[PDB]
Amino acid sequence: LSNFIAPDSNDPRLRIKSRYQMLVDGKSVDAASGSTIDRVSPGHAGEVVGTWPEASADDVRKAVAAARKAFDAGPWPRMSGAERSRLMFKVADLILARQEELALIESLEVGKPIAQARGEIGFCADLWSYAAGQARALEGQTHNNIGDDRLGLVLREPVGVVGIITPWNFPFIIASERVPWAIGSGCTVVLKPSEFTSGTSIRLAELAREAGIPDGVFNVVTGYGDPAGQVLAEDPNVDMVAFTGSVRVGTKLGEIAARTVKRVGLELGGKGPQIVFADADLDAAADGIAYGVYHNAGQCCISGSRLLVQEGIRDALMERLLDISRKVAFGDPLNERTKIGAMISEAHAEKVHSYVTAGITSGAELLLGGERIGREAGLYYAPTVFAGVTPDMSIAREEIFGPVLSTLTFKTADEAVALANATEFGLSASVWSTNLETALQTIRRIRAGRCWINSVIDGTPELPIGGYKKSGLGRELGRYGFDEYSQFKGVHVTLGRPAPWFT
Amino acid sequence: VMLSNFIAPDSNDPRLRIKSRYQMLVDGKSVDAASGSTIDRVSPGHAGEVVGTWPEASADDVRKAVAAARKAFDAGPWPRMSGAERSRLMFKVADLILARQEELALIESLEVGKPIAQARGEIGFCADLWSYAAGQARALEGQTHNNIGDDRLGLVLREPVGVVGIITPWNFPFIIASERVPWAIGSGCTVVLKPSEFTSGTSIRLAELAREAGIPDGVFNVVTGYGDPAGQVLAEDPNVDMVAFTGSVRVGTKLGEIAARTVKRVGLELGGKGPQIVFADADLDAAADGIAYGVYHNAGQCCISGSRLLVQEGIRDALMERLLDISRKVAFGDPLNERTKIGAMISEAHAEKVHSYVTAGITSGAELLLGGERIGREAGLYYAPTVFAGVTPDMSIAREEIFGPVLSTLTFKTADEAVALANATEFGLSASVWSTNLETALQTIRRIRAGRCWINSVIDGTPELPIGGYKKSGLGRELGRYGFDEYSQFKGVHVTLGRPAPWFT
Amino acid sequence: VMLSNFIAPDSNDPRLRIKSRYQMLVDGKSVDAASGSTIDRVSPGHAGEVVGTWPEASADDVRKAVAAARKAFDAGPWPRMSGAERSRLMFKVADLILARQEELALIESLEVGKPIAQARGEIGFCADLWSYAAGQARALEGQTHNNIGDDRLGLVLREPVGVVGIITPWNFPFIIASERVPWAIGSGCTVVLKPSEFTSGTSIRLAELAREAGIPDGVFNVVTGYGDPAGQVLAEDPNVDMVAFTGSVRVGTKLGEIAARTVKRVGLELGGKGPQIVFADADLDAAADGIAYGVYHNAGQCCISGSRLLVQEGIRDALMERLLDISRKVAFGDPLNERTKIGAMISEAHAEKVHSYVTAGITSGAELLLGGERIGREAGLYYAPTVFAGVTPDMSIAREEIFGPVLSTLTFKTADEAVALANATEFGLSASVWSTNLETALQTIRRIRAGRCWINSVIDGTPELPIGGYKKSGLGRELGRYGFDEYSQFKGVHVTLGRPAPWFT
Amino acid sequence: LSNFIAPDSNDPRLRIKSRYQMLVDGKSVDAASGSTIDRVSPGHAGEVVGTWPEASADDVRKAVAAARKAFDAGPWPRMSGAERSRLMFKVADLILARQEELALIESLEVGKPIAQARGEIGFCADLWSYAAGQARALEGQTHNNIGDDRLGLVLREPVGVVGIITPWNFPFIIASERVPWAIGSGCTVVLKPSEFTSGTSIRLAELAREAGIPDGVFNVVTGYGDPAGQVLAEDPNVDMVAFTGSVRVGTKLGEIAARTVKRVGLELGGKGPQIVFADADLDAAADGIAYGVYHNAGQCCISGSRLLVQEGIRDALMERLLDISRKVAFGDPLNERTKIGAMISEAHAEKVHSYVTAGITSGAELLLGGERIGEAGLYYAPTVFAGVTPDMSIAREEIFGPVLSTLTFKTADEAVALANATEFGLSASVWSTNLETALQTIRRIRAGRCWINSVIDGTPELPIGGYKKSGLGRELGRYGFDEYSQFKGVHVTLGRPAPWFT
Ligand SMILES: [Ca+2]
Repeated sequence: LSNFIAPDSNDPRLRIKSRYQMLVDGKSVDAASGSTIDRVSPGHAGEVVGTWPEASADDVRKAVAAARKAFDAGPWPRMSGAERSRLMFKVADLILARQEELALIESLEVGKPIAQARGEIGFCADLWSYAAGQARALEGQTHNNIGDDRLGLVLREPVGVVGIITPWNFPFIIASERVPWAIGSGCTVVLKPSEFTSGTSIRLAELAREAGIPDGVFNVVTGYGDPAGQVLAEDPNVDMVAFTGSVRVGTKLGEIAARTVKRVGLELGGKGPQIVFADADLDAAADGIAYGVYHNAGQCCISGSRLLVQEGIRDALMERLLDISRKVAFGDPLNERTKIGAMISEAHAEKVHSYVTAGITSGAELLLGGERIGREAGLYYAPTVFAGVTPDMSIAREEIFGPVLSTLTFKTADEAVALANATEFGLSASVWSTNLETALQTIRRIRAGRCWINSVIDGTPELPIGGYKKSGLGRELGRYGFDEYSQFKGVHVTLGRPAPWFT
Repeated sequence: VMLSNFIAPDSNDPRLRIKSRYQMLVDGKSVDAASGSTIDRVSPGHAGEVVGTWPEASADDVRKAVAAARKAFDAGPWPRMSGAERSRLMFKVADLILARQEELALIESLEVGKPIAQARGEIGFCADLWSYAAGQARALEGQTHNNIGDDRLGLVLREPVGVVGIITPWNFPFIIASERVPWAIGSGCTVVLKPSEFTSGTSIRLAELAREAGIPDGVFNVVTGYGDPAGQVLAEDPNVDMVAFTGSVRVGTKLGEIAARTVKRVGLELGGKGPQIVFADADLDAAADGIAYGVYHNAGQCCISGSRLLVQEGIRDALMERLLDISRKVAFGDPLNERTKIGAMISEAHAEKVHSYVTAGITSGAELLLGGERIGREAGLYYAPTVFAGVTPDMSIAREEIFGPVLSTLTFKTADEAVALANATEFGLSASVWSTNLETALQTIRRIRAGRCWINSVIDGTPELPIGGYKKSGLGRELGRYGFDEYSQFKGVHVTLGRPAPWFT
Repeated sequence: VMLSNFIAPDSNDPRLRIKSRYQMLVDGKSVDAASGSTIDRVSPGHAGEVVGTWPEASADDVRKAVAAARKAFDAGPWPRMSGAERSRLMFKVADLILARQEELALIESLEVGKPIAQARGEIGFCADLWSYAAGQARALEGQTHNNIGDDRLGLVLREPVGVVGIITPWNFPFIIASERVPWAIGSGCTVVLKPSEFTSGTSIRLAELAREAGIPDGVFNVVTGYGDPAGQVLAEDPNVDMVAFTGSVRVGTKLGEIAARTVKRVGLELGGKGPQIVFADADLDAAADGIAYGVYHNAGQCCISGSRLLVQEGIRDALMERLLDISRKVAFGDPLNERTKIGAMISEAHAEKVHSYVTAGITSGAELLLGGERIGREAGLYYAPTVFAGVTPDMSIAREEIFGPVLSTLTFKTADEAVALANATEFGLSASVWSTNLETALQTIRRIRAGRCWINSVIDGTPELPIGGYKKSGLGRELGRYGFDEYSQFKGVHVTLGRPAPWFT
Repeated sequence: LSNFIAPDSNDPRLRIKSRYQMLVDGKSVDAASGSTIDRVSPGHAGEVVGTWPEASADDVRKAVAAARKAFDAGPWPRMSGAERSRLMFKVADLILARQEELALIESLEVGKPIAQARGEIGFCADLWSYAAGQARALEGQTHNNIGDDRLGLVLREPVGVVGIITPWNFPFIIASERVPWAIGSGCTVVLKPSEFTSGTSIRLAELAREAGIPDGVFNVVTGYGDPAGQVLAEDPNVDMVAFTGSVRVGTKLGEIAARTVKRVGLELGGKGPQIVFADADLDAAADGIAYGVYHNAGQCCISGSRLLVQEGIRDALMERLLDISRKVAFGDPLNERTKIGAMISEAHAEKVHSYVTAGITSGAELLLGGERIGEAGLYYAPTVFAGVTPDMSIAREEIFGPVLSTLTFKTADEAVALANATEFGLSASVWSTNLETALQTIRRIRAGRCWINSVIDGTPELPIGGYKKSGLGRELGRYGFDEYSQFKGVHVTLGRPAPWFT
């Protein structure tokens, strides 16, 4: 393919073969067993780019005890909001001081284009900064009007020990969307990144240490899903599990956590529509459609995976979309020109292709792609577009998590809302229209937590994120995330004595 | 042994003659179960008197109620009405509650075994819960962010959760329905309310009041029956968006587990083992009254009960003396008597469970100072006011929720010890601190891990403030402005006015 | 000329028989001025009909009212009541407003010259204002700061400002009282209400309804009289904490300067020159109706009037044709007729001033398309619906607030031009944008410097949202949650539990 | 008096004069006329330590014009919250980087002990940091429940151009309590510091320039009260005046501002009481009373200028207070050991002594101090009166010197009535270990800035301002942003409304 950029396994940066340790109670540690996991660069076949411990259940429980002691006995929850804030600002500063190093790690472990990784690192420094600024102003309420003899207080307090589990598609970003709100709320944390992508999360805990946030406030453990996931969800000393990843894994940890009334925060998958009306800015919308589906090679929960297009502009929109799709640079994650990088693993690329196969067998019309590219060099899947998709097809309903767009048409705004909502998911949606009523009413009527008008993907630390329906529980970011990691205590204070019950 | 503060029930009372029959309310219609099967409620206060009958719903009966709520949410006017419109209808329900206060109070008394004077006050409180919620429902807001770039506007829109299943317990039927329903429907939600098999009368009447007020069909449905199938159905049905459960930790955890299978939102309000901490500098007469109130309110069948007394050494004797004086005199017994302050146990199984905890406390070596037996066995279900002393944290009576009129007393020396003892529980619903000292009262209350706290008071709260638990006592916050967030979804919208900068470049 | 849309006053209407003598209300008592002097109101719709009389207060009469509010606040129970207690009393007032709706609507119609159907809708809206405020009054909060050191607790307490003097205009007497009084007394304040010399009847009735509801003596007092002495007394008296004035910029600025002499808080809601901007892509029929409504509502005697039409060149003729068709047909005249949409000028002095502006517009070279004279001169005070075209922004009719049914039309080519024209005013009260385009509707409204904005609508607002002006149109915000902050003080408390670190070593 | 630290005439830092210029539209400039004003350092022999321009009315109008253009046409208000915030954090960093330079200027110009000044500058860096964090999170409301065809928006916008006038007693702190909340809201500013104490304010504007804040966002002009005061209150291009200083000057500016409906924020004087109950921590309270009245030599609006003591701890308290009063190092502002600095001017030092003599002739009991001290420097001895009664001038009027008025009370109810018998309502402290006494007494005092078992020390997190004649509006915390914002209510109809004409 003309737009494919082949990698160069001779890149000097591939010779750095970083080895990492877990960080538990301030100390960098191996697994008791000494076992390790290697990460092979998905963009560069056979090139080992990271190794970290494979934790046992007991290794993870030690991380929990460190977080527990840090919360029960340590200074962190006792400090002022301002003191907590100053330390978190130092982490934000260190993230920028190490931007190049951190972006390289993400690119190599995830297969993320390096330019995209570099931008994500800077956005993470901004997340830490936002949260640091808000951490000191966290408040509760006074009720000075419940009777002269009484005063009502609602006090904000930390939930306690939070286990945070993060996925392979946006490792650093997801840690930075969770950890700062949790510890900023006065919580202590055990972070468990994906077995594929633990490098930047270990570095992040090491930066917090260098900052230096007290021992055991921010711990990181590494390993496969099974030990760590079960442990954090059932350990008595963990007060909350904040999970980000698939519905399948989310619901399992959710069921486990419910056994002991553990608070649960879930950010899960979706099948996000972009609705393009006939009066949209056609060039802006076409570019947004491509961005929505190809960003992170479509390995994105807020991907625009369904394109719902009004009948009258379907042809003009498809033409512009295919043109972008044929020209957009994909391949080598280390090339500064690359816009779309590698699939995370062979099993995942296989999953994506199997949906492309089901699409074809369903009768949907393949317009572009639908095959692996540069198979010898690494894991790459072609930009893929289906037309003629109907709502019943498995490709219109299930989350593919690859660069695969399903196109459906509609005639009226009412039909478009009905199609957008005919999903068990409810994470994201975009509406493209220049019409005040169409844009606002459509967005108001779609059951999705993360919405956009005349845009896609790009958000701000200032606004809350989360899903409706099966795409999640709770709300992160903005001021909302602090409520996720806080308990609220209602206090009825009687000054003097109450009226007696026994007369 | 007969106690002179026991008010014997009168089998003769005319109010027992009325054998009230009730129907479910689904999509505006009063309906029997498909099967025609019913459950009777015998008054716990008055042996053998049936005082209520209602349908035994099947799973399909419940799914039909879910379907009605689903339709009212997806196609009906309720979530598309203005907050003001919803608010006016909810005020009309509040006014109807007041209008029917004596009728409602009598039902609650007969079905729960609640003293009639307490039930009367509760019904008044419920009208107030409805009024508070109605006034707040129209003011519910989200946020604008007008500072995220000239080309962009940030919106956070508040919307309803959708269809909410609400399961309420036997101890405060009308109150808990009034703490949940108005916040859920005020947020634009529609509801299927499932009250306890023992105590469905006032909850059916509440749904009939909403219909009488003009609330659209399917917004507020009520089904009746045993714990299951309703519990399972609400937790598993794909058309239910959220389950709001109030009851035991045991049942709550199980419904939570089921609900998690489909990523269902869950609100839980569960049991506790609430401590009241009395310092040496407390107002002794007020504290002693508060201790009695704390444990005997609702016959101790109360999630926020003061079931543990933690008393500073050496006000111990002076507090105990006052507590025992009150406990000897306080009127318990016949729910229909206006003088009764403490009523009946909900059921024979429950009364045996309470007595089993008492016997366990004895075998543990705790000192029984008062009570510890059934009273008027032939007349109804009554348990004497009971006080244990010399309880140590390891005993089952110090740890487990008894849910009877049974106090466990433990002493401490220092504030720090009081805090450690208070937090030495898997529960965290409620706590009270009694002290005249600024630093002790406030630092102690700040350090206790419980969601519902009191200083120099106990039990009585306000619609204005949030309620909920820490640890195993609950998930989420109800009441005040908080309850509306429990029944809302928040939608974050990034609005580009014009066009974004192109990605392909 | 006789217009066929003019409804001539019917002097045989039996409602014109009603004579009404009102008294001031101070410290719970209905009272005359010490002098016995009174002021009559002649109906502006019906020549020679005397429809109300009320006292002409002396400076000393007003100080007595101030002293009653002072006593009510300093010693009486109102500010010490719970929010819930105040709320219940305010809901009773809202209920009374509805119970007396027809009575109140008639008073407003007769005294103001307001069409009876409009007056009736306003009274209903006022009942909703009182209900909204009553709902919110009980939930008012401050903040806790639990994160400023383990040894400290931060509290922000909300408290009432105290005694508030409220001065209201003749154009919307009941509405403005109802947008101010409930927010003030709901905050725990006590008030002295001073309505216009022309229109005191509904305001005295409102104070009488508060008394009837059981609001404590001295919480809500009303005095009547000319602009001064009342205005000067309220703005200079040491026992007044705040003046909330609504009326002309000239009077507000003067009261503002006087009040500043003693650091007295001031809320001002003043006049405007509000534009409606109609873009080529607007819904033309809707925009045309909204233009008519914007300028003719209350006979244009309205601070939020759309007194300037800024219309995009391409649709100027189509919009004008629709606007003039409505303007030829719309019923104006007899305020007592149910068909009337536009009523009387408030006074002969006001009608002359309105005509003075129209004559100035003609001399400036503006094109008179419609109206521009008095109608039914013998029967009452009526001014014809009036439209000017070809208005340029240097003309006195583009710049000054006319306060009659007189529209000034100017054209523009681009949104940027429309914004600059809209903002080329010293005023900043209201503005409307009509457009079907997302970007131009929202970007235009974000760029216009006015506090009360509308898209694709005009005039009609909600109690839920705040109101007030930019620039010379006002100071402060009323309504929604904002009005409570206007009548509250916030007390920041740094609480040290135990001992701070010593300053002296 | 052996607690006096005599000023060292030879300290070299007294010889290092500094000259400053105004800063307008990013440019450092002298007055059009070239005229300047000097400042003599009040703790020392007539040593000139600062000079800055004497502005004309036209100079101030140009500063307003620069702010106006910066707001109407420049990037500042159109920037995201995040972008403004990043620039404000850079100013916070610069303040810390220049801490010692700034502390010395404040010490030299106002007569403030250098250890106090050091802490103050540190605190100002924190004020800027807090404000910078909060600026990006400012929000309005959506009302999504006012009918299916409608959407309510409340949009927060900047008020526009703000004139900020600051006093001689805390020049850097008050600039740092106002400017960051104003520019953080999207506003542009013209700062006018006192003629006595312009040095740190000019440096602050230059730090903002150095940080990269756009030209015209933060301007600083210097000179006497007028013409700057009049111009800021009268210029139609100014949208708001934020004034801090005396009731007398505040009320006059407020009157002028009212003539054109100009928004005004006022932070004025006080007569703050500290209430000490019999159950208070005696040692902490005694130390608190001394702090309260002697901080900044009593030249403080939040001074505990009245002591209200419960009969029966009166004598044990008075003993502790006098012991402290006699040992506390006062004098040379340049000494690291000094706790109490110099008076501001000769005219002010004399005003303080005049109140002291008027307190003597009223019948009050002088227990300590009451004398001017020095020949080279303006100073006043720690002064404690007993037996003061509500009606005496020293009980009613703001002295603004290190002069305590002591009154006794029997009950909490009398303590409250005594605390509230003032036209002021800026601050109050309550000392008690009793839950009900501490909280009910604080709830009943009509004052905006309150303390329990503490005095003086506050946080950026919490709002400040006065009741009664002590001010209008609320600064700091989240409240200060509302002071510099306008709120725009929008009823948005999607599609079309129901027609009026049917
Ligand atoms: Ca007549």
